Amino acid sequence: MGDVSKLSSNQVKLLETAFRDFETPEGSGRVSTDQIGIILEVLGIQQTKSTIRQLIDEFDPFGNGDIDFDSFKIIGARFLGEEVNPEQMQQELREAFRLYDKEGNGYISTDVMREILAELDETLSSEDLDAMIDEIDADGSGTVDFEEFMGVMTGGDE
Repeated sequence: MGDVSKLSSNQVKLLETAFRDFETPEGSGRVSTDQIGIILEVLGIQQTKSTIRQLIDEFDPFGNGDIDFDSFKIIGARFLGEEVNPEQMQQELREAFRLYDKEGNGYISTDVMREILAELDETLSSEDLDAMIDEIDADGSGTVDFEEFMGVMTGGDE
């Protein structure tokens, strides 16, 4: 809960960038607790100073005035949770290629693309599948991978 290893370097970038931005009283190497309530706003996590007093009371019990990156990192790690990925349970077809890749190319051949269509749309006859195959592979690369599959499965029929 909080942790430091729970933080991906992506998030630490934002942390580190804002850390140094409001950092230091006169060259301390840490970021002032008066700035913590600011950065927590810059990072869109914690609340105004009333809440920040908890943070300071917790991470700076020593009354130093400013907290090091590790202390701030724990702060970030417990509040950030900026993990809102667009490929979350979406465009899964990428990893599903190897799932359906009987042939072993990393890309699914037009043969496997056929059987995939038939499964989802059992209205496509064997010949229809072949035409779909033609229609699917937009790049004419021969194997269905990139915009072929993303365009046939997640293309937007309507």
